[PDB]
This record gives sequence, C-alpha cells and structure tokens, in this order.
Amino acid sequence: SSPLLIGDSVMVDIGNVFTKKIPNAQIDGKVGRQLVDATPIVKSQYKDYAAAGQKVVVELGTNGAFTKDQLNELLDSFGKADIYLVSIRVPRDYEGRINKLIYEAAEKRSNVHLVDWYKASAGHPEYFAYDGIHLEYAGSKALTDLIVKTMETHA
Ligand code: NA
Repeated sequence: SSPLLIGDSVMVDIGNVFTKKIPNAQIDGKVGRQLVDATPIVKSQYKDYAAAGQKVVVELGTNGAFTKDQLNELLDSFGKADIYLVSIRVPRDYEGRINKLIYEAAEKRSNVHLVDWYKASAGHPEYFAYDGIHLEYAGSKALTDLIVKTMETHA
C-alpha cells in the first residue's frame, strides 16, 4: 500500500503508471543512477523502510554494472523488509552477469523475491524504446503489473 520503489531510468519511466495503480507508493528514480549510489541514499533517506513488514522494490543495473559486494551492501541496508528485486533487460555486455547476481541474491535471501522482468519481456520488443533502455507505455504497464502481482502473491 506504501512500498518504496528505488531505481534508475526504468523507475523514472514507470513511476507515473505505477502511482496510478498504487497511489501511496514512494518512488525514487533517477536516470543514470548506479547501484553503488543507492546504498548511501537508503541510509540518508529510507531507514524507516528497513523494517519487517515494509516492502521495497529495487530496480537497478539497467544504467550500469555492479559487483556482488555492492549488491549485498544494498540489500543488507534494507534489514528485514521484503525486497522485490527486478532483473534487467538491456543491450549491454554485462546484462547476463548482473542478472546472475540478482538471481543468486533471490536464491539466498528469504526476504528477497525475484521480479523476473528479463523473462517476462522476452519476445516483446514493443515494451522498449529503440535504445533498448527506456520503456514504452506498454512496457511500463507490463512491468508495473508484474511488480504488483509479485508483491500480491508475496512470491
Ligand atoms: Na528469496
């Protein structure tokens, strides 16, 4: 009902569509944001979300690669919150490596739930701008629906 959504350009793209579905969502998207820049923000802005019973959506990696250690530092900073971690689809050589880090984090952590946008958007070029980074409306609605459906299942 009041989840935190933190991400890069993709969060900017879906913010308005997502707010129509979940009006009390707290949305923090910034074009060009790197995952390593999110951890100080969570400590400066969002420690009230780092609690059992809170919900956080993390949408990072589309705008740049990150390391295992950086991902773990970010996930640890949310504490016992339920974390919905979105896989990425981007035309860059690091896409697979980052998606494997994301997959393994979800495998490990009982409070991390994978939102497999990579799999969901396979075969749907109409979801994406020609740059393969920004989303068309059809993509923003599909990703919004996937995030919300995952949170409603608790999966
Ligand atoms: Na998990």
